[PDB]
Amino acid sequence: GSHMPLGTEGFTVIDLPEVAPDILPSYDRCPVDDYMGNGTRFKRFSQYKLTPAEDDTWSFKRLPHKKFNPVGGGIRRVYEPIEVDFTPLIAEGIRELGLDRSEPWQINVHQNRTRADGGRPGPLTPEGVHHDGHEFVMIAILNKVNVAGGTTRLWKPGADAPFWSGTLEAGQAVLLDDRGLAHDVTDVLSADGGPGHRDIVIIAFSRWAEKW
Repeated sequence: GSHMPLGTEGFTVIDLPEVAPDILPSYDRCPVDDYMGNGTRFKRFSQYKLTPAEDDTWSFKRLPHKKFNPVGGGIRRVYEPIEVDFTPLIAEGIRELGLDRSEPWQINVHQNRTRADGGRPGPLTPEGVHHDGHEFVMIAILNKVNVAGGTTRLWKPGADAPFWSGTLEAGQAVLLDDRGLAHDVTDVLSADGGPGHRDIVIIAFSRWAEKW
């Protein structure tokens, strides 16, 4: 519905509050992502457990950073922790989502910089259209210097084309039903052939008990 947190279509775009002065410079100290992006992505990562507390507050706690042939399991990436405070942006997501207070939540925070340059685009979703595997996903654009591209696109499952497309700018975020909608994003491109970058933070919401 039109009054529901994600509107009629399962997503909404919002303006962000001003962020603290140490946040944008911290992107300069994000190490290169060795798992993806051919040297164009730089990333830090932190996770939080979010627990409903006194009144209508949320308590959070930041999470800490085989002898046989396994039959099943997972392979995970290892990234350095985030060094700054994105909990104000988590707070924005909590309000906008009307996050359900009946149980605690896992909050995954990806601080991502993608660099582009002449003849060297910065891929964001080389795998194409996908789900992140969470209930809700928030993508907040914090800084864009000398770039084009980076167009977020939302897809109905099974559809041949996106039903919504938007090139978010610094100061905007999109929040999306990461189950009902899939997504991809067009490459980040150098705006004038010179170096450029696009600084974002992805904040993913899943019920704690569903992942632990």
